[PDB]
Amino acid sequence: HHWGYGKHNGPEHWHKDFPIAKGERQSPVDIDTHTAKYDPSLKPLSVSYDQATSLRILNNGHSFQVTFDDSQDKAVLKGGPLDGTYRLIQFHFHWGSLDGQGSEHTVDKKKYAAELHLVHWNTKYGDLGKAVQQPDGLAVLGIFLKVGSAKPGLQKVVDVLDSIKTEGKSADFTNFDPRGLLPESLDYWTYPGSLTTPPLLECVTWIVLKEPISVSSEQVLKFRKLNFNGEGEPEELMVDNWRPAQPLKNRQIKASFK
Ligand SMILES: CC(=O)/N=c1\sc(S(N)(=O)=O)nn1C
Ligand SMILES: [Zn+2]
Ligand SMILES: [Zn+2]
Repeated sequence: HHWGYGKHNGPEHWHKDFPIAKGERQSPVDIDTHTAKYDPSLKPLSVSYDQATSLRILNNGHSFQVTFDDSQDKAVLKGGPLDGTYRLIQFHFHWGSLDGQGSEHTVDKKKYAAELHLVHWNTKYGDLGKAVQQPDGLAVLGIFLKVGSAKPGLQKVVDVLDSIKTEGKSADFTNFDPRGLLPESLDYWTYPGSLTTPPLLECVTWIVLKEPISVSSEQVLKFRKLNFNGEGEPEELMVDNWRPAQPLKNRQIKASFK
């Protein structure tokens, strides 16, 4: 990709090829707890990942991503702020050059060590391609990572990262259960926003979980061994692959909990 996260191709440059970068509904945002008010009309989130079928894990040059078979309603997200049903297509992470930063969303300006994004598309639009053209096309479930005890459900992921060090490497990754990446509580904040990488389309209902998952320092250090560059190219270490908080502008963030 021509775009990246460095001085010369990072988030400050993106608007030149993707003008919507300066749009009215851009993500991520800061979640200000004084103003993210409880809404009693919000429903409990429904996560049904039991039949999730993972396929591949890859380094795409901006993150590492695990893909899923989205051909039927195997793993779906519904309820919450969502009308209808959204199929899981992939998850990936954003992380920092140190434990003190790396998340895209912030909470009262505080940055977590990383952020997991589980990406889902609205089945009423037929496929991902048409879905991304609709303001309610995607639902992304965002989960913060803090450094603490190890997350057993992340171990299968951490264990193959050394085999996909550079951009374009990938590996077989079947039978991975994404339920193992979820915290205890499904309490959430929600707001209308965008994809946080190009093309930055404003097609996302964001659902950000209040409770972070804990991963061990040992686990998150493996994230930081990845490279933005392809094999044979000059080394550019994949850290700080997060877009900074964008202005909330005229939007409202709602909380599912008090
Ligand atoms: C196909 C697809 O899921 N693209 C995505 S997911 C995403 S993110 N970082 O979850 O908001 N950004 N983009 C461009
Ligand atoms: Zn890409
Ligand atoms: Zn993301």
